Amino acid sequence: PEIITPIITPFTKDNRIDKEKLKIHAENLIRKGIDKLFVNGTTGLGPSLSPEEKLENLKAVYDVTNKIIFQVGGLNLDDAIRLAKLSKDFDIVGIASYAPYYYPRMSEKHLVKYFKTLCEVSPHPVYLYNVPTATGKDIDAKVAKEIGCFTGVKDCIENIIHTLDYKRLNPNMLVYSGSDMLIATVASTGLDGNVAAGSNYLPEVTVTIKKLAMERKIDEALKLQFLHDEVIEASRIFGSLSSNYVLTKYFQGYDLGYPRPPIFPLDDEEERQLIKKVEGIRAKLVELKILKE
Amino acid sequence: PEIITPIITPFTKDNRIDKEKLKIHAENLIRKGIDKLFVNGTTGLGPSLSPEEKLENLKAVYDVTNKIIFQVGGLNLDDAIRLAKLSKDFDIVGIASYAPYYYPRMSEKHLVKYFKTLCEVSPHPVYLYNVPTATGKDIDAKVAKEIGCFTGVKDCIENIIHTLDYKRLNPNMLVYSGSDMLIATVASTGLDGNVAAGSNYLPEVTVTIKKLAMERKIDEALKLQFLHDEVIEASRIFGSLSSNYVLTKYFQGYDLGYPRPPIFPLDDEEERQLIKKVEGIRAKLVELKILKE
Amino acid sequence: PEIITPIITPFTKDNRIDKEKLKIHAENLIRKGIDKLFVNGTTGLGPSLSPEEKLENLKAVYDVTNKIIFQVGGLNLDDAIRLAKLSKDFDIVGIASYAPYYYPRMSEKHLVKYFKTLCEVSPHPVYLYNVPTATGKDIDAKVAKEIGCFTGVKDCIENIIHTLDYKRLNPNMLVYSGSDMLIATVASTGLDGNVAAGSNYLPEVTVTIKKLAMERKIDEALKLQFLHDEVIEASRIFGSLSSNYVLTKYFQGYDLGYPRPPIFPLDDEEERQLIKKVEGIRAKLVELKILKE
Amino acid sequence: PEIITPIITPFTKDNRIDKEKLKIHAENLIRKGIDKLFVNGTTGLGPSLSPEEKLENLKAVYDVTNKIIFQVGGLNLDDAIRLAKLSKDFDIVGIASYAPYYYPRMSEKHLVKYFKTLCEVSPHPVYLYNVPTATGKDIDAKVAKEIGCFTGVKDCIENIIHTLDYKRLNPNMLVYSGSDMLIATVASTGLDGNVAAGSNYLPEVTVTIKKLAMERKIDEALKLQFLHDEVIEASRIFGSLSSNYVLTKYFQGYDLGYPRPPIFPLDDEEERQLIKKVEGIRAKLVELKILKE
Repeated sequence: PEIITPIITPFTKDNRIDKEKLKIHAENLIRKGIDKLFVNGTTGLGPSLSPEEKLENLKAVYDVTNKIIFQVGGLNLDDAIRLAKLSKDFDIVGIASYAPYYYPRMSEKHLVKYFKTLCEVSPHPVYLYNVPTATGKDIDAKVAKEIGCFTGVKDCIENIIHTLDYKRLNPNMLVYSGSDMLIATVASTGLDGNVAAGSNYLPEVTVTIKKLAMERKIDEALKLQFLHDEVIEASRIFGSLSSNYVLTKYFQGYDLGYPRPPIFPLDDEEERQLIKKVEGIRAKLVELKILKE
Repeated sequence: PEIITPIITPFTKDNRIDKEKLKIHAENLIRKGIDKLFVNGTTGLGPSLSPEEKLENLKAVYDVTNKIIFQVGGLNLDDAIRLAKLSKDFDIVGIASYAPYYYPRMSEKHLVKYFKTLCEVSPHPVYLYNVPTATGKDIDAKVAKEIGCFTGVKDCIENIIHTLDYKRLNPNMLVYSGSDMLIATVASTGLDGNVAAGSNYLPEVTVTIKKLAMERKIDEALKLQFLHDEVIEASRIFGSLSSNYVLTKYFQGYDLGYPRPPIFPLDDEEERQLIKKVEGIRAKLVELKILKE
Repeated sequence: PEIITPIITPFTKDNRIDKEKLKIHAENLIRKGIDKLFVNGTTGLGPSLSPEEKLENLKAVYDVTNKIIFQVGGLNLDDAIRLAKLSKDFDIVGIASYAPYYYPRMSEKHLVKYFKTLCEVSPHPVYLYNVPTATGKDIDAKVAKEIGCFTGVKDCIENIIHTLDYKRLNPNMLVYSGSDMLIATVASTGLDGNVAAGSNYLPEVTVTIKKLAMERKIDEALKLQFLHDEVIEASRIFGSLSSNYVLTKYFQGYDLGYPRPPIFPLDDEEERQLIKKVEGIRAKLVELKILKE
Repeated sequence: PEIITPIITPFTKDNRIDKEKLKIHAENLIRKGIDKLFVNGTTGLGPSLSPEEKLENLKAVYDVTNKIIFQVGGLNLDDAIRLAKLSKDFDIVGIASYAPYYYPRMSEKHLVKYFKTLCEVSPHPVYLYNVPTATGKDIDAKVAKEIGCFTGVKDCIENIIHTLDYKRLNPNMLVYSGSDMLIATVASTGLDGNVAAGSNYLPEVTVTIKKLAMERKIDEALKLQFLHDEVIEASRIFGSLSSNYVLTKYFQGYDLGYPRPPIFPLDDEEERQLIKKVEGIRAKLVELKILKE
């Protein structure tokens, strides 16, 4: 199984993508053992990016690696089609789309047609990005089978029964969990990995949990998983999407600029309180020789 | 109380805003007694529109009437601020915004900051567009009071207790329901009206329910309201954002073009079945001298 | 429209129904204009009562009034049939049942069959007691119509659209809301009334909200309704089902013994704090001549 | 890890516990490799049982094994205290309780006092039976730690993150999942096993999945897990609690009498269709020598 980072998008003070800081971030992640980078996901504020900015993001990361899954979805299908087609020039793993978000009670037929339209035009394998909380609708294993053209799925529902059902109804499909808290479990139960937001800032930990579980050292894996869980929990106190910037600087030593408002940066008191919550975890991780001091 | 139409955005076959159809539609609504038009709401596919298209809609409708509430929200706060400021040269009722959509578990502190930022740059009164199912989070009567700068709220939660709570904690706020099914009830219980998607295709019915209820002919109001309820239910079978187009053409005579994929247009069979579902109600409505032939 | 009290069940110190306290409570409620009494409801801790105790409750209230709805349901259909048959010799308004509770995902077919069984043996009109949060399933206007034998429904779903749909699909059915917060609205919109727990301790308020709304004094109605809303909120702080005992003592003068554990009585600290939060509301209510000093 | 059966309660045609058919069933399960028997759970219609019947069940099963967890909760704490004490003269693994069901919005204070009381009087280890869908409330890892007297937890929430949290916050605690679909996964990820309703009728399947997983043949475990999943899904078509009787007869030979209405027994055509749905699976389990011809 794999650890895939849904890579953060760093913005400048001028609310433009900071390509320099992004390439630095990407190259650290690859050097620390991340298998692939998922570009323009939730964690990368994808829905906050214009079609042109989704492409800009791909180009900056592609300078670093071609191990990219390129998220192109949106509420203007023509733009999503144009991004799928433009990805022909890039030798990447695949493209991806969440379900059309916002609109409630969309018909299954219209959801199916949306995804099939993207497969029709795609020059690469197509991955399902299933984020039911964010989009308001689930594309479960049966609808995924009906759509019939997904090479893989990232399932962000917190219920591994749901995630396992993709593999049961679609045995050739690659199946990942979007949970940071299930890295140990996914690796130990036969699924293909995790698209883990927390690997932005502790890629060392996410990869080590996975290695330990693969080696059937389930107890060590779980004790490290539980330390990772505490960081995730601390990241949610002030909003995880904003907190992920602060944590990546704290743990990895470089900065990722700003988020895009209304994903607002943490203020200096929140930054201090957050670091307070993870100070001790860092020291334990250095002690354990997972982080350089 | 008032009926406010969250007006549909007609698109051309090539997925541009059809300004001529929009103006025809807006004038008909105004002529048929609709009080105000809510522009770039859910029903107008607001989240599907670029800032530039949101401005185009404002300009086209403003050519027809100044009785506009202008919805400007999105996931790029700079764009929302730019639209807010641009509205200064339009003599309209107000601006509005939904909460930042898509992203789950946003901090209340950031939600409050987002809305307060819009209030601070707004040259018109600001309305809260509370659509918790579409955006994933509620801005309830207490958070609204804490934001403190709303002139009104349109509440699309199906719970009239929630809606009355705005009036209770914010006595001077204008409070509307988003439910077509609660026109009779809203007008009877002291609320300020409904922002009703169904008034796109049956403005005569929505206005008439309101008037019957105001006249305290409650039995008459509910009878009409219940016929209007069945049209709403029919519109949901194939997807209501798409069906609203077919139903406007069917009941009002003129067509509104296409929606914007992935809100796909109803096919010929869906349209047949939808008309069959509402044929009877139409003849009933003409019998009652609510619709002409 | 009517006000119906889901009457509290007083228990002694050794955990028996205090028949004498129950009769005093029922007498007061009737004296102050409560139309009917709903016996063995949620608020009376019906689920915590043996069939023998459900019968004792009925016999005690029956000494006071024939304006009784006798709730008989449970998870042993033989007991519910037996209670239904025993009611034959009581001059009462009707019996009622909630859906079988606890068990998730019961088939609709089994749900319908439970209620039709009770209708078949019942010597009185049968009322649907729709408490979906408490039971785990909803019996909506469509299933009610499918069952076909309900004389009325009490709808404790907080969504008045849902409630109105019972009238729309079942025009001859009596339709009550279970919310203390919709007395004004129910009375204004043509529904049949409220089954209001808070009428246990402020019958005078609930009766007065209704008359005001009936007299089309909606603004006075809402100002009183909003006062009542705050008492309801206060009662939730430590648990409404327990708090309901303290507030009856406080507003109406007599105590109602204890609840049945694990519905524990409020300790003395909680009781102090609860009273603190309604003191002001009491003051105003005396000031408005609704309560006696 | 272990497999624990929440044992079905067989009823006679006149709705009394059929003690002899229970003993046959408990005997078969122990013979086929089940580790422990969970008595008076959901699957055994625990909540439909009076205190006397709950004890009847203990006694009958206790003639077969002492490997028993005795569920004793209900909505009268005195009855639950009495069953707990009565357990002193049986040499069993422990007693258990779900949270007080039906009543919504009970304070955490009162929930903690409910369980701590049971611990204060219990002569055996106390297990948490966490069934949030049935009771309407969750007793999560935090609340379970605050209570502080649980030897173990059975977690029926379908979210293994929530299940793992019990062990993270309570490392000495035995932690089971209530899901049949997570037998392979639970064993692979370091949890203590499954309380599986489906082991009533395919104990061979559930024990084998468990063994395959602890042998790190995850591929094989999952192939069998996925076959069992189809059976679980089949069982839900007509109501799983009633279908569990029909499937125990079909797969294991002996019948278990009747459920207790309103858990109604399947009718002849429902039994027909249910068998048609699990016919193929029975074959492949024979072909695999998991089931004898």
